[PDB]
Amino acid sequence: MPFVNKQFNYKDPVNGVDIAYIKIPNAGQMQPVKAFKIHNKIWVIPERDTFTNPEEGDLNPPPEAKQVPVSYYDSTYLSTDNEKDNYLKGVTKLFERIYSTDLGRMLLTSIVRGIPFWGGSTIDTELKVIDTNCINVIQPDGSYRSEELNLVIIGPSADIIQFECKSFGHEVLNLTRNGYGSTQYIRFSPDFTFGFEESLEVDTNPLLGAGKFATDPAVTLAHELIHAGHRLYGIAINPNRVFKVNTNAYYEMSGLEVSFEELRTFGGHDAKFIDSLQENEFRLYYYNKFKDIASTLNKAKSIVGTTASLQYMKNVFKEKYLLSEDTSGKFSVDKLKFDKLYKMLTEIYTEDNFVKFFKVLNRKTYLNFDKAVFKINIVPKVNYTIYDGFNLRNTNLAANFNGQNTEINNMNFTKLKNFTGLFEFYKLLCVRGNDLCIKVNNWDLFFSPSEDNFTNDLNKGEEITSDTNNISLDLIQQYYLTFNFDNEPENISIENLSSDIIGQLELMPNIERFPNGKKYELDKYTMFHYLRAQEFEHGKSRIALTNSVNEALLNPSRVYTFFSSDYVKKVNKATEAAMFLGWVEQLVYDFTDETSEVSTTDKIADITIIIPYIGPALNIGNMLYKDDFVGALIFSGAVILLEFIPEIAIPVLGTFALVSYIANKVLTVQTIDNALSKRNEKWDEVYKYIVTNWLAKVNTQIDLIRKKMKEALENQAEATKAIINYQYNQYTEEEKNNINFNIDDLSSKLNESINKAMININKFLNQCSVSYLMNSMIPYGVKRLEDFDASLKDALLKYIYDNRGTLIGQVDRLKDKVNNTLSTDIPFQLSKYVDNQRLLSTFTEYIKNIINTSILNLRYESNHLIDLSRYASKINIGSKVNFDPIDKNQIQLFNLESSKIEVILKNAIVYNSMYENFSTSFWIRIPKYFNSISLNNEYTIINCMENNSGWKVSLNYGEIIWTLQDTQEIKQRVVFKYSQMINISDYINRWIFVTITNNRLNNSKIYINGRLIDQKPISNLGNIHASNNIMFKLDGCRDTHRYIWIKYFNLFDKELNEKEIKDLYDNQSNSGILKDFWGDYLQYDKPYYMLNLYDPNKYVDVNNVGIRGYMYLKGPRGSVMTTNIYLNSSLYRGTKFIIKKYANKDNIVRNNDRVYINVVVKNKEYRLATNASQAGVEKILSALEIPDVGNLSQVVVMKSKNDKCKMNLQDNNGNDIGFIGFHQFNNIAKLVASNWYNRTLGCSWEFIPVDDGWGER
Repeated sequence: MPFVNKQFNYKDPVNGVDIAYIKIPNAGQMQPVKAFKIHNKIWVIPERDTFTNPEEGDLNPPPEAKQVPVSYYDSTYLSTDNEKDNYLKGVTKLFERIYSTDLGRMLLTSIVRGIPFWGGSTIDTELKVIDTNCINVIQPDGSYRSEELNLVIIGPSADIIQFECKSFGHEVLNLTRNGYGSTQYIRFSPDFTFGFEESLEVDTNPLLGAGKFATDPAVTLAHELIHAGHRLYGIAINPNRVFKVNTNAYYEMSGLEVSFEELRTFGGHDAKFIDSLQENEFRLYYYNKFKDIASTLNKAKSIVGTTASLQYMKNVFKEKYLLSEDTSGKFSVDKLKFDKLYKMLTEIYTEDNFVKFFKVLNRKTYLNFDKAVFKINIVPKVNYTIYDGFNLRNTNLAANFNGQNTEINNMNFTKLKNFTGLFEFYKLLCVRGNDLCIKVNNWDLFFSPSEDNFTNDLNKGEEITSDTNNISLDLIQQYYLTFNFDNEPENISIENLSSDIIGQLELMPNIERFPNGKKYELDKYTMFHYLRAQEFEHGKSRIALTNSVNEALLNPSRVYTFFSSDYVKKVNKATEAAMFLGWVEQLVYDFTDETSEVSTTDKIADITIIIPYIGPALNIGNMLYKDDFVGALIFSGAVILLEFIPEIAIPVLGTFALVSYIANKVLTVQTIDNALSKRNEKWDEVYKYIVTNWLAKVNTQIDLIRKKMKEALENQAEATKAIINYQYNQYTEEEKNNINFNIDDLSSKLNESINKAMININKFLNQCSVSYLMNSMIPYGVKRLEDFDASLKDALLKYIYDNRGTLIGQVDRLKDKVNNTLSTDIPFQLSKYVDNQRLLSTFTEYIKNIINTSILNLRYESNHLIDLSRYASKINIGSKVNFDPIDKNQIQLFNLESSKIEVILKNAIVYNSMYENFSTSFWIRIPKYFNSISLNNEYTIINCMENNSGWKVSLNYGEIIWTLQDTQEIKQRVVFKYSQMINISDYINRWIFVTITNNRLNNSKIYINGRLIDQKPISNLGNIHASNNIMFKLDGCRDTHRYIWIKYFNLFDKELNEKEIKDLYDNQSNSGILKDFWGDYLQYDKPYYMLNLYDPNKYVDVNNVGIRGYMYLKGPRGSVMTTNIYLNSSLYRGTKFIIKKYANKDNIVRNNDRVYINVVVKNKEYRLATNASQAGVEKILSALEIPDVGNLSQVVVMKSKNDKCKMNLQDNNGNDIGFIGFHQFNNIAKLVASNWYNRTLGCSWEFIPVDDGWGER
């Protein structure tokens, strides 16, 4: 679109309308300079910054450098006609490019409409234009004319890449802050650009380049134009309002002059650093300023120095500030229109939205600091395009943003020297030992916000009355459709000003330069030391990779490597000339496998993938080991990754005060409705504050971790490439002619391997960030929210009880609403707080699982019993508690005073009404009741009540109980029925899945093996204390040989429906592993008896040893019975089965695991197979002798699908022989292998091991 009408040449003659010599305001002197008018209210001066500041007319480097990240100074720049024409053409092309996009179109239209206020008159009834907001052009016939404008594009200052915005103010009035606005001057250069590293856009565009990525100049120009949009409208935040950051720590930065204006113009995650209190304060402040502008407009009635009328300027300022006019003509600022305008200018007119519309690559956060400046020539169409930019279409450079890479598009970018050396503004770090000091660049350090920037109004008592109360691309499109474009201000003639307009630049607050070179003494090799050990210089000596950070930092040639020692040894070895190439693909493949290595244990649901090499790369957790890193991560979580621990201090939420009302049912129910609604907004506000703190601290630390991982991978790749090049260049010339070796292909394959590893790292770090957010921040806020909800519930119950006179009939319905709504929490939805798609996907993956969304998960990890849900810190296990060596998750409790675990949920997490909506579940094994003492001996195994209020899990003879108790001593129970007087042990000494759901409002339920069985109402119960401790002890058990086998203890917060209980039952049932009769894991090389389902009373025996005798079933099995104690059927005695491995998962069998079946007869082990007949529909199996089985095939597959342990038997040729059916025959005593059952049936068997819980000899 034609943003610039005429194409301008610097050699063109002056006209006095579009091209002329102009005199901008200044103090000392003003020699006229040529200017270029490209559109309304915008002017271009292709001259270096020397005349807008009389004190800063110098272009040489200053004696003292600046606190900016990158700067390069040139004296004879923009001094020649051709170079100035280059500058002008670049600016014109950049304006056209920005105007092409819709957001750019909106921004530029707003810039044109934003005429600064005419409030420089002492007289209140006179709109006098401020002289410093207008310039003096010069006609070709000597006369000079004063003209109004908004923005001027000036060249850069002594520092070329200090792109800044400057303005001329008034003596006492703050033009850019009181909403008046002022003329802005932009110091810019479309031929210089920065370079930023990338570590996040690897999932969408895997096949991207390496090295540095060049910033699109249109992005920086849009940044400056957004600054102009802020300042012309006067909503510019005070420069002294700096986002204060701590400095005293070594890992922090010595200082950043970061302002809320930078955050406002950046957008995205940086804009979320401003807490709701401060942004609401700014909105109210600038709303009052807009009201003041409206009041000034109302009482003006006059303008001096314009041939036009008053209403023209009135309308211009109205269209600017979006004021509302009434019939009388008075102006008022509507809150909705002003909120729309402020939203558009604050969180919509952001650089990130432009980048999303430019479809280019930028720096994700403001904390991403540049390192190099690049010379670019934007004039020719082949180097830059209006529609597409550096990424030229229909060629190589379009895909994967190659047009902005500094190694593939080197014909468009030229590197320039950096005056700001990387070790000039540094924050020195020393590790005491031979002190090891590295001058870490100040712009390569952690971002630590201060606590003062985060202020909350939560600790306040709102008075509840009867009349109280995201921006994706879609909302940007919505405002684009509603935006107004065809209305732009004209250029009216103001009366001639002075010949030289006196003016002075607005005095920015004197920035106290932070003290350079601040030494720190440490005792730990931080991340910076490791990354410094991982780099080198392009010399010519032996670049030998070493696994020691200490030795790497003491030698420039040696480079630290965190990869496996085998790869290090391979890359270091001397290579024969012929074997050069083979070693090249060997190292390429080994490097790719090392980088893409996602491995280690998966005994955690919070984080799906754990990447171990981050351990010895960035020294996360102050350890450099794979196993140590994974173990400490499981033990702690994302806490170890963060270096400084965020400290969120939620205040005690002010109790709502209920206004009393009389003789008004409608008002008194609207009061309760408004209390519930404002409770909803309070939940929203606390969640938002938590999210803001998280994004400020944890996310920034994690992002620095991502960038450092990218740098570590790059350094390893470059070290490998350099040693490969050294080996190539070390050979003889003839051999070099033989070997057509290339370095571009090696670089490309290594870079793609790095990209894949980066995808892995990004997923891992997103998982860790969401882990910390949901584990260590949300519960803290939810505690205060729920305590406030309980206090509010009590107060509302008092209110409704008091006002029952006018609410007869509707008491219970309001009681129902108050009870139901308050006992049910409000779920956490990240889509309402963070719009990052990657973090959102990680959050969705986190919340789709139930194990991680709990409050207590007793799991055994790395020789320690921990809670995967970080809701407790002190789990005090007793000395007389045992874990199964095969499965350490198994935990067994005895009848000892020290067979206990003290689960202490810290008082900073637990709220009072935690056990109102309470759900618990645990797998349990209750052994057979042996002695008569168990009769009427109700023993409690799980205790939560300390004295009188809580829960208490008790068990009776064949009866599982769930006992509750309130303060007033009322007790309600729920019962499961299973009879010990049954022949088969369906539940005795078996594995029982017991789930209890407690809805205090309606009912309490108990679920056994995922089935509803019984429920007794508990709505009559009183208050329940949320005790600090959970007691795991069989207190009240008189039997001295009674124990339980508990595992998988989970506490939830909601009422878990049938579907979720079934899903958790299936998940913890471990369907991928065979189970014995008791439900434990099935093993190898161990005795195991045999049981049958379709014929449960068959006693398996043998008739003869060898092929001459087949397996037998010797009638009844016998029964076990003790009077008035128990009645079952004896399970032991008979033949014995042993599982022998054929084709690791040691001592554990999984689905489709081929094994050898071993049958023990008379202290001798025999094989179970038969390949002698191959007739009928079955094979009469026999106890085969000696490993000379030979042609007979005993391979057995356990098809442990959804369930009954199937026993599929195949041949040595791979074809299936059949299942073990019963007999298909007359005399019922055999064991066969029949294919009929392959196509409840008889193909069902169980294995009984010697269990001490049975007690049968």
